[PDB]
Amino acid sequence: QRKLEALIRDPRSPINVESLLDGLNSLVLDLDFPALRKNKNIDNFLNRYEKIVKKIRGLQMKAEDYDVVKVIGRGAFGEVQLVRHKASQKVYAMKLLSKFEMIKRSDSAFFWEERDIMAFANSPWVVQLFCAFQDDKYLYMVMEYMPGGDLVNLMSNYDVPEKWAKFYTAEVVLALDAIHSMGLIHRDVKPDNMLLDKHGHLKLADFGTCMKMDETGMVHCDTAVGTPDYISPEVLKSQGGDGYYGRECDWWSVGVFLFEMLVGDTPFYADSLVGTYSKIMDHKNSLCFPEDAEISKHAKNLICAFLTDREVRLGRNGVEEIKQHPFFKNDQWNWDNIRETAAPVVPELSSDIDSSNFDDIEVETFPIPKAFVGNQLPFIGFTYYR
Amino acid sequence: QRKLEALIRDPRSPINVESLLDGLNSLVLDLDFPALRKNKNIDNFLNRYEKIVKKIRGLQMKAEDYDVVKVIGRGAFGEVQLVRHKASQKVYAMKLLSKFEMIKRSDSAFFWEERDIMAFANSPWVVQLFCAFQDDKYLYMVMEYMPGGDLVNLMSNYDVPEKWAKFYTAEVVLALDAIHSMGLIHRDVKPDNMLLDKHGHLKLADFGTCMKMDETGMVHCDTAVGTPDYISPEVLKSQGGDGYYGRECDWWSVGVFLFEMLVGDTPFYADSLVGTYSKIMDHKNSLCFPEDAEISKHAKNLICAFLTDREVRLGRNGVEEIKQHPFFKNDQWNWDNIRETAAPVVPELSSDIDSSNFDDIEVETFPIPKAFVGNQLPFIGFTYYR
Ligand SMILES: O=S(=O)(c1cccc2cnccc12)N1CCCNCC1
Ligand SMILES: O=S(=O)(c1cccc2cnccc12)N1CCCNCC1
Repeated sequence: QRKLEALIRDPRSPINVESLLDGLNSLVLDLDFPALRKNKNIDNFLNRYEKIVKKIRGLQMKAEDYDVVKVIGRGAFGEVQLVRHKASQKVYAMKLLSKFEMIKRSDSAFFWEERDIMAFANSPWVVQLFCAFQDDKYLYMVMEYMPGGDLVNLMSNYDVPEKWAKFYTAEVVLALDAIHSMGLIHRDVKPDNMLLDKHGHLKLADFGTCMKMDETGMVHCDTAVGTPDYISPEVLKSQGGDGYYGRECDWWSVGVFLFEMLVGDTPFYADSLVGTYSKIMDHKNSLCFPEDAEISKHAKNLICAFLTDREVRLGRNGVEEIKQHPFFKNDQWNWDNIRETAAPVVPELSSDIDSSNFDDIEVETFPIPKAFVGNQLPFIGFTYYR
Repeated sequence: QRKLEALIRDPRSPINVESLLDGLNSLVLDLDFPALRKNKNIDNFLNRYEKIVKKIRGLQMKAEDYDVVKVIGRGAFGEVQLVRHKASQKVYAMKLLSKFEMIKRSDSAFFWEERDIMAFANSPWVVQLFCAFQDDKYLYMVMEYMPGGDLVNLMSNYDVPEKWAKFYTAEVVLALDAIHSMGLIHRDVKPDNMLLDKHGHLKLADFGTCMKMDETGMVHCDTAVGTPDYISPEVLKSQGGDGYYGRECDWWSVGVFLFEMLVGDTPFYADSLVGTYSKIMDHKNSLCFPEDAEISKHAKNLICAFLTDREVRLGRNGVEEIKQHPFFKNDQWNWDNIRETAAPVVPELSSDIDSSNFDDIEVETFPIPKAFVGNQLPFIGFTYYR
């Protein structure tokens, strides 16, 4: 009875205050229906607690507490809106996940890892989660807004010189090392998940496919994840059964990224997705550099050292061998201070809602239930306030 | 988000810590079944929380934490056991209420009033609740043990002189005034619910039929409650529809009690229950004193002043007129200090488990559910620790 004063207040615990309230609020939501109320055990309880619960729901953060300035990202289960909290006047990126889409698709437990990393990472390399809440229809994540836009946008607006490519690649290696040292492998390293902040420095903004490492730093997984252009050969092959791999899969993606940034195209580009999988499986033959592409000796060397089978890939003896590669040799920054040195592309913003670095972008209730189905159960424990 | 640090810690609130845990524990219990787990919303949630919940259940007070010395009372839904807490070695009376009997009988919300009064009354006239807990099968209430036994037992072991009858009646009036001043009318005032403690002083030990008063001190009720011998005429008639009455119904029972204690029989005794109801409805004619019964002028006067229709009953202008009745005139105590004066019958106990003042006294699982039925829902919020 001693430890509970601890557990309840510990933000990491699954049974803290906010989670206990989520439960009691999800229970009332999932039981208050016409048919269900014919049962009396249910109708009684809904009597005692329904009033007090509706009052508590009044003190809960709400979507209405925010103005939707505009949509800046689109997800598989919702969008990411640029918003301004009405009372504070502060701006944030707010991601929405539809409870109905996740339930219908039977994919209602993929967000825990992301929620945890963005909330507790406490790292300059990870987009920060200020608070997470929910209503009967959606899940909400209020995060720090990254006005710099992603790297897919930076790569299409500038012809990137090696000086920049070193900078970004170095920050990507540091961001992933931070994630690995938290016990996770990313598995979806790509330009779309890399955002630039107000100063032009990098942060990872998506962790939907992260996974907790072993006691050896490895994971057992039989599902190929990540965008086709960036899936490493070991992750691709794990789709055929008994995949066992470590963080080296993120290092492969860095190679694809560096290639794409300096060559202008992804190394295993193909007109079909299956075409790309095939190139990847046959990387020994399929990788090749364009004749007119002008790339330094070291740059081409680093790309080839990442783009090989795991057993001989750069980083197989630790991140230290990646950091000492000659391609990173320079006079502006070192591995300890890169984030406090001038970024290559400093954003030029005209206001707290300037979303010029983001391309523009262009409603299904649950069927009232017969008997209890528990559709709010998977989201008990999502709520979070710093 | 400010008030919650309050609510959660306020023992009176329905959504405090212990209640939030009851919910999350009742939910897991009511969802963890073979058939129910075929649904995935349920199976997922039962995965995330089932482990942590079973650990928390380990830190919960348990029936095994107590030795059952013997059964001292029997209830409609369970028994009252004399027990010793194993670790502390302290003795208590522990009442058990079967969840299955309450559910089957559809009477799973009658205990709230009692739980509240015994837990928060903080009065020398009310048996005290130290803690309430529960397991999947029972509800438990750990109360202070009253070794003196009840007044049904005292009346059958002694021929009670008026000196004593004043003492007990005065303590009964004070105990009920305490209950009324809490905003409740008792409605089951009888010798069985009156217990004597270690010193021989009185306390009320049952509040199963209490009801919150109006803003006028009255209640609207259409159900006759209480044991037949003690039901007042207004409570009996309310069974026929539109009952509206106040605390005067408790004063009537005091009259029945005083009569029984001095005459040796209840005033409206009959061989059948229906016989007794009839006498009560016809109290103007049915009340009469035995020829050989020797009762003082004042004693007989008080009995008759209580045993009349409400409109002319003693106490209709407040408890003050009851306390100043001449029958209570005496040299041992006054209304302010009666509880700290020598009791008439001081218990002679040989140990902390002496239950000689209590007569001796001489298993049905719920059918595994098909779909959710929620049988643990009515008891969410029962848990309580001082
Ligand atoms: O650019 S996002 O809208 C975005 C995500 C998270 C935090 C953000 C903060 N600021 C702007 C955009 C943000 N985004 C989601 C959809 C595609 N995947 C990765 C990035
Ligand atoms: O005597 S009890 O067992 C009892 C109740 C509550 C607290 C007690 C404390 N000590 C002894 C007996 C007690 N009891 C229950 C059954 C019949 N109704 C009223 C009294």
